[PDB]
Amino acid sequence: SRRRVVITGMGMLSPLGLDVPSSWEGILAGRSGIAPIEHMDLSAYSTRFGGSVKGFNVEEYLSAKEARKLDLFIQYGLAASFQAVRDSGLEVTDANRERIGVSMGSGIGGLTNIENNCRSLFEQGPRRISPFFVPGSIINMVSGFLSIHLGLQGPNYALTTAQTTGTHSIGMAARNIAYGEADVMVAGGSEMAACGLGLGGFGAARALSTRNDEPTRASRPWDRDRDGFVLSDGSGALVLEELEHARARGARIYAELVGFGMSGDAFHMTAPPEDGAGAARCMKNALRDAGLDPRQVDYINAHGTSTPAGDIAEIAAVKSVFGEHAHALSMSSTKSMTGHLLGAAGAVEAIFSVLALRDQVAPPTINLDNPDEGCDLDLVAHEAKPRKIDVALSNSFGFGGTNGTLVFRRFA
Amino acid sequence: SRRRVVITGMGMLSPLGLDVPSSWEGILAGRSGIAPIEHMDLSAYSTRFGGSVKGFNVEEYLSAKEARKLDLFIQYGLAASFQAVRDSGLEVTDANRERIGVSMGSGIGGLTNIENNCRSLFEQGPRRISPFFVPGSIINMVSGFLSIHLGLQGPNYALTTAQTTGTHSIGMAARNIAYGEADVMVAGGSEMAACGLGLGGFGAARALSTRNDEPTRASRPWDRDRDGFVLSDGSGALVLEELEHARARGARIYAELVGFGMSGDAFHMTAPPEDGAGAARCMKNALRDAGLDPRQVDYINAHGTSTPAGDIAEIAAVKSVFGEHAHALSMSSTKSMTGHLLGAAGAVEAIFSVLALRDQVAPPTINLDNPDEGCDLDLVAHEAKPRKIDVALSNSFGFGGTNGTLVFRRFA
Ligand SMILES: NC(=O)c1ccc(NC(=O)[C@@H]2CCCO2)cc1
Ligand SMILES: NC(=O)c1ccc(NC(=O)[C@@H]2CCCO2)cc1
Repeated sequence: SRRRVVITGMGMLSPLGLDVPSSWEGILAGRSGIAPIEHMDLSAYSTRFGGSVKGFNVEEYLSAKEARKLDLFIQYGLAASFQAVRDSGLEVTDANRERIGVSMGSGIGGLTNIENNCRSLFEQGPRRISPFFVPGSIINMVSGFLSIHLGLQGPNYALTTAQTTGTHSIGMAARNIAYGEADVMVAGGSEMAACGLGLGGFGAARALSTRNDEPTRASRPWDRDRDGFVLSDGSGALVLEELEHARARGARIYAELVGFGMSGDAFHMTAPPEDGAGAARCMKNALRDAGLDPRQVDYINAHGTSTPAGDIAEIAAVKSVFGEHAHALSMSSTKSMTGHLLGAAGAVEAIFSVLALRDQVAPPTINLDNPDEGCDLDLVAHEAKPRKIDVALSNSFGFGGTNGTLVFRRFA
Repeated sequence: SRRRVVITGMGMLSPLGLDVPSSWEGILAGRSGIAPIEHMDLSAYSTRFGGSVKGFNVEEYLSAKEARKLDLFIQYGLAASFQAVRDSGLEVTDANRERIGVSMGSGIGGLTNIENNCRSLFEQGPRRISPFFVPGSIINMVSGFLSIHLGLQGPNYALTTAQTTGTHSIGMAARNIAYGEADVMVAGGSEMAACGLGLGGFGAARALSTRNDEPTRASRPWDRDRDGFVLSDGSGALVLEELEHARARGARIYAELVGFGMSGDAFHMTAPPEDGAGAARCMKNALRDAGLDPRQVDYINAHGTSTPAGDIAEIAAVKSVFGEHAHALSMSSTKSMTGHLLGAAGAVEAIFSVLALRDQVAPPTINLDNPDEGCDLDLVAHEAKPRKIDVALSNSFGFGGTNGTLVFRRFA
């Protein structure tokens, strides 16, 4: 019968820092992680900036021998996983290793490695493709490499649901624990799509902000002058643990994961419906799953991508789900500061939602200078808002009309 | 407690045929779908053959214009899914559409599309990249496009667990239904990795058979002269349905899905442990999940990739799990005929396991001319074996040491 699930460890790489506490201090100070991209020549691209991870040292985590074989998205997922496991204080043993699994996902996976090997294939031929090309590029290898290095023999898998990946990964990992398939899961996501194909591909769809001359102002969710999402890199991982397992070992518990929802829009490959009907179905599934009155929701970490249609669909969904309470809760997009970490978005945003509970503060939506038509909720414009938060909701919506919602609450 | 899950529809593209019945006729006849790859200069490659889908007409399913937006692996997953839904006779309505979801995965996803866009990017720069490059290439678009086409509003996600994808997709969809999150799921996998990067990538790892002179003899699971796996394309989809939901509408039920196991080896990035400890744990987990004794298993659809280490690991795992029953069950690798469909392997092999139950016949392991040291089980060498089959297992073992087992039983 269904067990309770708590958060005992968290780990992160983001455009604002190389761990959770540095990232969160940036979030609460309203600091932007967005800057011109330095790692390649973007002069022929319509977008030349994004949220890069700055000064990542893989030799904090892995031998340069192992690290050379792995795409950056895998390096980033392993860094966040290692941080989360250490933060949890969990000791892996012969007695518990079969009950500890991993579900670390990615939206796009090893696009840089595939680009570089494509360059070798076309310029020099197939014999120059890396022997490590496949295991170094495919999305399940965060889960694989983490399991090999820590000795995790529990459920081992990976989700890929585009921009919903991190939220779905955490939710489904919680279901694993809830239903008795594992006692512990490391779950979240990682992304590093800042290569020619990534910036070029999103560029070809005209989905990216082209505010090259003021990158820190590009990501402006619900602002009338928004002109698309900002592409960002990084990773979030959480250690999810059955409640009595966490209590038995004296774990520090950050918060409880009480609700998880999923829905499909069944509308369009890339565009969200204007009314947010799919997002609303998803949130309602999540709140019913958590046994909550919608009026209990104090904080929403929005998907809030800074796209014309996505930002307004989310207002419509929140008004539909919460009615008059939509005017009492606080809703913010941390993507205003971090940009859009795609498959990692839901994982870092789940961590920001847990810290909003820990610290009783709503992170700001920076750059919200002129809220658009109908964007009249408390969107925590400009500056962090200390307030009561018992229940926090984290939303993600992706290509293919795939929606996820996570519901967290304080644990006492 | 938990709801029962039955299979009411199946769909497939394979190297043996463009649907399930034609594929299955090939399987029972011991026919190979392996041939030198056409319309692609493979002179510089150490492997020049594979399992191609022959004569696929996407316009049976999509307009030319919508098909042009989608990588071949998505077209193949949509064909299998459309076939499965049609095979099920399910009528989607406003009363049930929220209860019908999709979990179609891929191991490698849109390599062909990525490859063809690298050409544009390197030669002509980013402005030639297709606007549909991202949504047309990402693994969750089979689930996405199927939900949009059929109006499915249930759980919408995609697994990517390398060669375990199709098995995990079906098992995790079955759980969704068992635990009441959906009444119907369309689940399985698709793969089209026969590009330079696929053939070159596996080739650079020396993972592939190089038996260019006799492609139909290359895939020879447990044969002493095997020299690695054969790369194959295609897709499988199953309609999973809650038992009372299937009975109420008068559905034709192929078989019941009674068990699902997962385990991580935590051993090596690409090689299974010699003793198959991980595959043994996973099968034991699946039998416990089904409430069945090892002695009740009659037929195993092996992973049986024709790699030296993989094939022997599976014999060790089966002897360990099944003890004095190991010789009474029949175990075969249909990869002897189909080659290795990677993330689709588990999907098409779940279909073969279901049809083994329907037709009371163990498919052959073709090319098993000289069983290797210790390969003394009933591996159904050369020809199909009619026999009693009440319980059938389908095993998948993939990169990252990720394992899955499905347990099917006759329904009456
Ligand atoms: N051996 C491990 O499992 C491992 C765990 C954690 C780390 N690093 C951190 O936790 C970071 C380093 C600075 C801030 O936090 C490195 C290795
Ligand atoms: N609005 C409410 O006060 C409320 C209370 C309880 C529930 N449901 C449950 O607690 C269980 C948990 C999974 C579904 O049923 C729903 C709503």
